[PDB]
Amino acid sequence: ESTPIQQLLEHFLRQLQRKDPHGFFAFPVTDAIAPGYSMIIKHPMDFGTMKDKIVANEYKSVTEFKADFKLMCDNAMTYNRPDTVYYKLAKKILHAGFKMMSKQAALLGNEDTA
Ligand SMILES: COc1cc(-c2cn(C)c(=O)c3cc(C(=N)NC4CCS(=O)(=O)CC4)sc23)ccc1OCC(=O)NCCCCCCOc1cccc2c1C(=O)N([C@H]1CCC(=O)NC1=O)C2=O
Repeated sequence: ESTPIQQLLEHFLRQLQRKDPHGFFAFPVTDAIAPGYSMIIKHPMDFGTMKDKIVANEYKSVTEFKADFKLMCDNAMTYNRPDTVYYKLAKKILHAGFKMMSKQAALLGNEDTA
């Protein structure tokens, strides 16, 4: 009883979460472990929240899903300093994670891999 967009975003979410083996983006960030986050980050986002929107069919497109992934990465680079594991990890997986999802859609339009 699954949905085509569900199965595709479960695949994408799996691929990206492998680039965070310690789960720094697995759960919503709380002020207990990040003082002031509630006040500096107006729209928080995490891998766990994206999974719930997948399960609840709240994504109508791949673009909506990519916006939540970028916002989660952008939040981590706003609230944290550049010399932090959170900034470095969020910078690497944001980029590596966009190309990864772009090269999989791109091979369907290329004459050699279609
Ligand atoms: C690392 O802290 C966290 C960080 C973040 C986070 C995020 N982002 C994005 C951020 O952007 C961000 C920014 C942050 C911040 N404050 N930065 C400052 C830095 C300096 S500045 O830049 O100047 C100012 C700003 S924090 C943060 C968020 C949350 C975090 O979490 C907190 C925490 O500690 N939970 C506790 C949960 C348990 C932890 C250990 C997990 O353990 C488990 C869990 C489940 C199951 C098992 C285990 C386990 O051990 N086992 C063993 C048992 C034995 C066995 O038989 N087998 C096993 O496997 C299990 O079964």
